[PDB]
Amino acid sequence: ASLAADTPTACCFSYTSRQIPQNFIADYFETSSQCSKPGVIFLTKRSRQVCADPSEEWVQKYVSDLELSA
Amino acid sequence: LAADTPTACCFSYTSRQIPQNFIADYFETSSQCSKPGVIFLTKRSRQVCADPSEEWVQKYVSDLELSA
Amino acid sequence: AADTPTACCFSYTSRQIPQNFIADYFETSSQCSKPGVIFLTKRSRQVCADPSEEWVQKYVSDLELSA
Amino acid sequence: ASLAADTPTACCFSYTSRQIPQNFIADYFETSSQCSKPGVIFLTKRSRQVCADPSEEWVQKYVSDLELSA
Amino acid sequence: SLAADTPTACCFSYTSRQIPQNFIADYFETSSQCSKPGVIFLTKRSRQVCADPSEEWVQKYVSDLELSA
Repeated sequence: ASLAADTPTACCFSYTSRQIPQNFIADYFETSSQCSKPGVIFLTKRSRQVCADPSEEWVQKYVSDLELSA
Repeated sequence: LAADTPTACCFSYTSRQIPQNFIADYFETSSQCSKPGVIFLTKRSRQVCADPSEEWVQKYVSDLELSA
Repeated sequence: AADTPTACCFSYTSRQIPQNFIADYFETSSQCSKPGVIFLTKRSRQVCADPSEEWVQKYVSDLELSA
Repeated sequence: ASLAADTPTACCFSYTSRQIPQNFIADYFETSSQCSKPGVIFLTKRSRQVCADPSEEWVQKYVSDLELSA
Repeated sequence: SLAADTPTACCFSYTSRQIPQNFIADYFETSSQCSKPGVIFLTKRSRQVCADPSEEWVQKYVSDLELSA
């Protein structure tokens, strides 16, 4: 019936300023296209969720590395 | 052998072309769905809905099928 | 295959499969409530298709006459 | 000595509901008299086996056409 | 999920002395919206201390917490 679902969605409004040490990263998630701003959510090994700017190269590198090492 | 099982449906497509080297597999969505759809499965097991009428989508599906 | 379950189709694909994806075909049992042809893709997908459609009949013929 | 052999025999319990395209047929076989139902097994060019009812007209014709074209 | 439009912890000065590592229970990176960068260390008695992210012992502590989780 409706166009969108009634479950809350994770969106990024502010990103981390500095590059996270890559050996801390456990996984990644892409934020919904519904969000006003584009965003990658990094999941650390200590299970923290950190918002990252997908326009930054280290963010793109990390995502690529996670995909190509799965 | 699953039965009375939920069906994957796409209600929106990605507007961006996914990096092809991320793709691990693909699935056509059921004709019972309102919209046509191809679900790409990344190697990190992410799932992205894509428009089957798009050329790059058709190309990715072709490459996956013909390289099996 | 003694008392094994039989594959039946309850919904067909709405889009014609590109023929160069087709690896094999399988007819469904006449015991099924609906007619059906199961196409096997080269990536080993099993897809239900409507036997009343010409392209389905054509694909099966081509698989047959090339065997 | 036994009355029957201890090798399994092909029996038709359910037939096909629709007539096979004749140009798919490669061969035919009559099912054993030991079977509960009479049956003709059509060997398809892609090595498929299809149970057909020998009472139906198209089945009888196919068999005849096969034998008379050998 | 969790509450929103909530205040954010920010550091405006760092501890001049290294914290004994066996006191450390957890660490927290301060928001990029804060005027200064910072790592908040949480002791086992829930004391909160701001530390300079550029200092070596701070980075070691953060690493040991992440890599052992």
